[PDB]
Amino acid sequence: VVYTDCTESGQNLCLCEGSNVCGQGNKCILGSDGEKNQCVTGEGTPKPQSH
Repeated sequence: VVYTDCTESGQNLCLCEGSNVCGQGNKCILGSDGEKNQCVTGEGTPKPQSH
């Protein structure tokens, strides 16, 4: 499937490290401070179809 980037931090199932999806049980922190998209383990909300 083709996925899209994350719009908020603490979301999963979205592109984060490039075309690599932030897999389930991991969530993407959108940088808040010139930082880049960072997918880390934990848990997060699934990105809804359009915000």
